[PDB]
Amino acid sequence: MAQDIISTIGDLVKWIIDTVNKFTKK
Repeated sequence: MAQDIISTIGDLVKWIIDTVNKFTKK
């Protein structure tokens, strides 16, 4: 799961931005 594990961390990095971006969606 080298790829997946490495993909998971970055996924979270992007997901974090997606969260902040959607945080001030209102």
